Amino acid sequence: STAIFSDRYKGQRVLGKGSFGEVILCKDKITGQECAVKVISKRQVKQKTDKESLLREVQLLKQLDHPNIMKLYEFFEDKGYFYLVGEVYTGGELFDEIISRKRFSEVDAARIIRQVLSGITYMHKNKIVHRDLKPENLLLESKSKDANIRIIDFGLSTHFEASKKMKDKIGTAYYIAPEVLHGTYDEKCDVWSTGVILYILLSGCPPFNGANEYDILKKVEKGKYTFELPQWKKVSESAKDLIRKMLTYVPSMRISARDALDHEWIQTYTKVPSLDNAILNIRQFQGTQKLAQAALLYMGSKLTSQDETKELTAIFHKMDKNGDGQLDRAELIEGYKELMRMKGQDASMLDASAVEHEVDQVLDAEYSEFVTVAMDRKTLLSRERLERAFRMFDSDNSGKISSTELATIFGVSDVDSETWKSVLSEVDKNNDGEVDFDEFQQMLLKLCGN
Ligand SMILES: COc1ccc(-c2nn(CC3CCNCC3)c3ncnc(N)c23)cc1C
Repeated sequence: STAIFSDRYKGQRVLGKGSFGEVILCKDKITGQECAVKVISKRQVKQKTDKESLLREVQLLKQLDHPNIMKLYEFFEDKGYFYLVGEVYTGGELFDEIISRKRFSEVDAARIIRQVLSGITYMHKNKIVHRDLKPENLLLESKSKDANIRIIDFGLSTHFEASKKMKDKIGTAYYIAPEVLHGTYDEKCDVWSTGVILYILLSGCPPFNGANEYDILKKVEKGKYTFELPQWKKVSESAKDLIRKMLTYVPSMRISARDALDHEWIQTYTKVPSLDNAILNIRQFQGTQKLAQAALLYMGSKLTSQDETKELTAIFHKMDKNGDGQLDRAELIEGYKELMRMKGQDASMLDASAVEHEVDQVLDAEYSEFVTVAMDRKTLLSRERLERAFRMFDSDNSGKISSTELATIFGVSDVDSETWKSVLSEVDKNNDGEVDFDEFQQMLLKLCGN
C-alpha cells in the first residue's frame, strides 16, 4: 500500500549534488526506465510546510507538462527521506556548454532566454514560483546541438529551507531578487533572476558583483547597475531595454514573464556579430565558481572522512569480539551499515544490496586496511575534481594561481582574507605571490584543521 522507493528502483550511479540533496541515476526494476532521483534528507533539510501542503504541490507538479520544465514522475517518503523521481537529462549545465562554443551572439542569447521565459510563464500560470533560478538550475536535455533547456527545482523552495552553508550556496547571491531578501515576494522574483542571467549572457559579468557573498547582496539590495562595461557597445538597445524592465526594482512595476516573451528583443532575435568578450568573461566566471565550489567540497570531504574513519574504526573495534584485529565480510557489512544509520550522507547507498557492493569493491582493492581504502574511495572523488578544477581555472597552463586570483577564489568561497594569507605563510614562508596546485591543496588542508 504505502509503496517503498527501493522496491521499485535500483541506484545505478551518482549524477551529482543539487539543492536540498544528492541526485542518483536510478532504474525501474521491472520496466528498465532510467530516472534521476533527488534524495532529500529530512534530518539535514527542514520543511517549511506541513505534509499535506507538500503532497498537494507534488500532485500538481506530476500533472504539469512543458518542454522547458523537468518532468516529475513520482514521489516517495520514508522514515528519513523524500525521493523525487524525474526525467534524466544528459546535456549538463547550460553555462558549461556555452563556454565550449567558438562563437555566441544575441541570437543564441535570445533563443536561450525565450526558452527560460516560456518555462517560467507556464509555471506562473499554475501558481508555482521558483525563487532560486540560476544557471546551475538550467540543464540541457541531451548532448545535441539544438538541445532544449530544462529548468530544474521549480516549487521546492516553497517547501524546503535553503542551506546556510557556503558549499551549498555558491552562486546564489548574484541571482536572488531584492524582495526575496526582505521577505515579501511573489512570482516576479523569477523575472528578476532571469534578467540577471540575460545580463550575464550578453556581458559575461554579473550586474551585481562584489568580493564576497555579503558584498554582492548589498549591491542587489540597493538595486543599481550599469551597462558601462565596454562589451555593451556591441549589444542592441532593445536587449538592454528588456534587461531594464526585468531588473526593475519595485516588483509590481517589473515586467511579467508573459510580457517579456512579447518584447521586441525576443521577437526580433528568435528568427549579428559574435560576443567574443562575453564568452571570455563567462569562461573566466565559470572557472572561478567551479574552483571555489570544488575547494569547499574538498574541505568538507576531508572533515567528513576524518569523522567517519574514526567512527568506523570504533565500530569495527567493538565488533572485533575476538580482539584479533580482523573481521569477516559479514561483520564488516554490519559495521559499515551501522556507520550508515548514524550518518545521513550516503544517498548512493540507500539500500542493503548497495552496501554489499561497495564493501566488495573495497575488499577487491584486517579492518584497519579496509577502513583506509573505504574512505580514500570517498575523498579521492572530490580530490581528483579539485585538481581538475584547478587545471580548468589555470587557462594559460602556467601551473600557478596568483595572489589576486586566490583573493577572488577565497572571496567567492567566503574564506576570510587574513585567515588564508596566514595559512599560505605556514605552507611557504618565502612564497612570491603565487601557488602551484600542491601548495593550494596544502592551504585548503590547513583551512579545515588538517
Ligand atoms: C526536484 O527534482 C529534481 C531536481 C533536480 C534533478 C536533477 N539534478 N541533477 C543534478 C545536476 C548535477 C550538476 N549540477 C546541475 C544538476 C540532474 N541531472 C540530470 N537530470 C536531472 N533530472 C537532475 C532531478 C530531480 C528529480
